[PDB]
Amino acid sequence: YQQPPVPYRQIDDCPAKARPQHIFYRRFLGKDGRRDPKCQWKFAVIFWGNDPYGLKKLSQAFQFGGVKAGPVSCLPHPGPDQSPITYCVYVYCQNKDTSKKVQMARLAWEASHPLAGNLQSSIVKFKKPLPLT
Amino acid sequence: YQQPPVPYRQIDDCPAKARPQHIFYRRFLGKDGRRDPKCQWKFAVIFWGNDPYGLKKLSQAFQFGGVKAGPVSCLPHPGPDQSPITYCVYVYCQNKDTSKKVQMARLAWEASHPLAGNLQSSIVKFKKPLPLTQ
Ligand SMILES: [Cl-]
Ligand SMILES: [Cl-]
Ligand SMILES: [Cl-]
Repeated sequence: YQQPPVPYRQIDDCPAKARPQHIFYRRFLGKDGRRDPKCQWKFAVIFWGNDPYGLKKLSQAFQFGGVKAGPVSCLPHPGPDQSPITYCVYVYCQNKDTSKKVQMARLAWEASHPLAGNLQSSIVKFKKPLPLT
Repeated sequence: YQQPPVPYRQIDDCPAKARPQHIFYRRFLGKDGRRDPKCQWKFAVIFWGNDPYGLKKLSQAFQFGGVKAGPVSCLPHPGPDQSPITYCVYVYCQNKDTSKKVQMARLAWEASHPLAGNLQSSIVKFKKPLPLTQ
């Protein structure tokens, strides 16, 4: 079964391929990236595309105190037959504002690097808080 | 990389372990289990627990026209060190009403089978629609 990505206590623990995107995010996010005990995890950003490799680096990059990305997952088949897999990554946050910021953080990264894929995305809102405390 | 659950054209195509739960969901959901082109995929139910095998059965059980579950995924480690894994499964719906019905569909199953694990769940709302059309 799938395992959650290994959390980084420091910068050097992140894989080399996802490191520059990670560094970009740590600086981009700033304070928002830090952990807030007062806020509940009821918000997330869903990223989806056809390339799991790119979503993997996004997943590996988004490992912070206030931003934690789940592993690479996928959406169910849209049709009655198996289709080309649409992969996806849920990037969980503590507040709605951080979710919007993460969404743009990717947009900033995509505009900076044309090699990166044009990921589709959406803000996610949960009714109950998730066990990430 | 992870793969999405297989879609069924008929009940006999559903995996054997998930068949008893699938047939129950097909009846309970009834008309709500069917697909609506007019509706957009902006809603979901996230189930989570410690047992991936139960969630895998749930995942395989929920495969309908208007209700489709993703594979067995998981939530990230809460702390800097590794802790016992919290597995999860998103069940995608077309409306909030159906998502509530799916949520209680499992609760009905849990009430129907005390052997089944007690899965924590929450309704999900997406700002932008998801590509599960046509
Ligand atoms: Cl990329
Ligand atoms: Cl959005
Ligand atoms: Cl809920």
